[PDB]
Amino acid sequence: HWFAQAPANIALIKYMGKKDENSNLPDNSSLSYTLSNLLSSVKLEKLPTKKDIWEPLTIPGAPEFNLSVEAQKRFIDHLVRLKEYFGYVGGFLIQSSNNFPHSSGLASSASSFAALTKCASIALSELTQKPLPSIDEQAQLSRLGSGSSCRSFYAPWALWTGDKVSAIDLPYKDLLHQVIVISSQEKEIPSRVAHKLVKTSPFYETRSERAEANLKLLLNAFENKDWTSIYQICWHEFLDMHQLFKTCEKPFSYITDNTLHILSVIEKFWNEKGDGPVVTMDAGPNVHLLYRSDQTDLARQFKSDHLVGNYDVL
Amino acid sequence: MHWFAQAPANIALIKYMGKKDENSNLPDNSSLSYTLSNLLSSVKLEKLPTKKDIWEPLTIPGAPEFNLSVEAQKRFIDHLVRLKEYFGYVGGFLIQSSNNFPHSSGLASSASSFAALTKCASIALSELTQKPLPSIDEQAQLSRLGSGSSCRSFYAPWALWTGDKVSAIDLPYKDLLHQVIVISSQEKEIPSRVAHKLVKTSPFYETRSERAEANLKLLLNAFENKDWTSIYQICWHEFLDMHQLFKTCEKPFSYITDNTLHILSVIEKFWNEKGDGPVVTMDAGPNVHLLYRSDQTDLARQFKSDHLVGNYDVL
Repeated sequence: HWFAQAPANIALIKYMGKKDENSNLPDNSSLSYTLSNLLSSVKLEKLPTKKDIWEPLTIPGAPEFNLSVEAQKRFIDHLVRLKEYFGYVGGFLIQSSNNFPHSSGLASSASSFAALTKCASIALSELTQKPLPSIDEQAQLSRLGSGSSCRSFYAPWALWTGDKVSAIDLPYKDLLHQVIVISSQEKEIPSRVAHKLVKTSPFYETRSERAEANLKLLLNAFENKDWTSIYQICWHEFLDMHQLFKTCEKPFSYITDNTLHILSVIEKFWNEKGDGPVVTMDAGPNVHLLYRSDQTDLARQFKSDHLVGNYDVL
Repeated sequence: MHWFAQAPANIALIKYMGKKDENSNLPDNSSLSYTLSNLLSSVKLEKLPTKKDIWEPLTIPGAPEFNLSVEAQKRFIDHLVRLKEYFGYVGGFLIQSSNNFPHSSGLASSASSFAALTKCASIALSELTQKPLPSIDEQAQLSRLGSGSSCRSFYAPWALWTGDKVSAIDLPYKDLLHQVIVISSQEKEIPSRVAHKLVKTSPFYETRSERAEANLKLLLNAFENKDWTSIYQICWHEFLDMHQLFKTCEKPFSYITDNTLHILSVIEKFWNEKGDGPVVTMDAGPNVHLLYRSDQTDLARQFKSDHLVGNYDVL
C-alpha cells in the first residue's frame, strides 16, 4: 500500500471553476491561504482487478456511509487519468479520509484531489519504475482533476495566475483559522453545480475582471501591511460571488438571515474594535474567519462575546 | 456477566424543549443546564442468550418496579439496539435501570437514564467487541439520539449545548443547593415528550428559539457579572415562556395550577422582601425547582421554614 496527505486551502480571491474550456486556463487568478492543520489523506492498495474502487473512511478508519455518484465519479476518473500518465494498468482500492470535523461544511474536494495526486504519484512511479514527477508537476496534474487542488501544493500562500501556480511570499504567515458553522438547507446546491448555474447571472460576464482588480488591490494591501483593506476587499470578493448565485435565472442562496446576523455582528465588531478578522465564504453556508498571529485574544473575545451560545465554531 | 454505570440528572436554565430540526436533528436553540450530581440513574446490563433485549426497571432497593409503559420501554430498548449496531454487536441484554430518587417525587428520569444506558452499553459493548471505548463527546452525541436532554449529563458542573456540540462551560457558581417543591400531578397528565409536540400549535412557538437565544445571551452575561438577581429574573422569564406555550396551543393544558401560583407568588414576595433568593425553574411538569448559592444555606432554610414546611413537600 501507499499513503499521502495534502492540506486544504481557503481562497481570498475565488477561482470559482471559471476557466477557458479550450486551454483549461483559469479565467481569473486566484489567491489562497494554505490550511496546514486541515488534512485530507489517501491510502492506495492494489486490487487484482483492473478497475478502481472508492471507499471513503472516517477519522478512525471505519467505512463512511456515502452514496455519492458525482463526487465518486470525479475521484475515480482522476486516478484513471493518473494511471494513464504512468501507462499503468490495474485497479486500486482508494481509501480517503479527513482529519477535520466532517460535514458542517469543510470542502474536502481540493485537499482530497491533492492527496490522491500525491499518493498515486508515489505508488505509480514505484510500480512502473518511472521518474517521480516534481511538486510543481504534481500540482499541474492535480489541476486536471480539481482546479482548487493545485493551490494545495504550496504554502503558506499560493498564487494561481495563467499557466502557473506557486507559493507567494506575503506579510502574514501564521493565521488563526475558525469556521462559523451554518447548517445547510434541505436541498442545497453542490459547489460544483453552483459554478455552472452562475453563468446566467448578468454579473457573470464581468466577474473575472472584478476578480483581477480585487487581486491587484489585495496584493497592494498585503504589501502595505494593511489588514483593514485586506478585510474589505476579501469581503467584497465573496459577496460578489454569492450575489451571482442569487441573480442567476433561478436565484438560490447559501446565505440566510442567520448568516446575515453574524456577518452584521462582525461588521459592528470591526467598527467597534477598529480591528478584526478577515472574512470569506466559499460556495457553501459556512463563514471563515482569519486572524493575525497577534490577534489570538481579539479572536477569543469575539468568540466569547458573539459566537458562544449562538454558533458552532470549528 | 454484567456491566454497571451511572449518570447524573441535569436541570436546564435555558430550555432545549425538544425543539429540533426535522432533518439535521440539531436543536433550534442552545440550552444550558446545571448537573445535579446527587440525583443518579443507574443501568445494569446482563447478557442474554437470545438476540432481543428485555427491559426490567427496578426500585431503589433492587426489586422489580411495576411499570406497564410501552412508549418509554420502546425508546429505551431502541437506544440499546442503536448502541449495539454502532459497535456492530449482535445479541440481547437484560436491562435493569434504577434511580436514587423516589418515584413519588415525579422527577424526570429520562435524561440521566439514557446517559447511564449509553455509558453502560459503551463499556459492555467495548469489552465484548474488543473495540476502543468511545470518548465522552462521542458518548454524549450517541446518547443525544435517544434523549436530547441526556447529552448534557456528560458534563459538569454546567453544560452548554449549541448545534451538535455539548461542553462543560466554566461559570462562576458551583455546589448549588437544589430543592424541589413537589406538586402532585393531576390525572391524565401530559408527558414531557408529548408536551414538546403539542406546543407546535402555540402562536408563540415559531418565535420561541429567538427568545431562548436572547435569554441565553442575557443569562451568560448575568453569570459573568455574578448578578444572581438577573439570573433569577431571566430564568423566571424563560420557564414561564415555555409554560405559556402549553396553555396557548390548540388544546390548552397546564402543569401550573393555583397551588403552583401561590408558591411562585410567595417566592417573588420573598425576593422583594429579602433582596435575595433562589433561582427558579420548571420543566414540562408540575414540580418547582429551587437553586441556591452555596452561601445561601441559611436563606434557604429560612424560606423552607417560613413558606414550605406544612404547605408543600420538598426534596
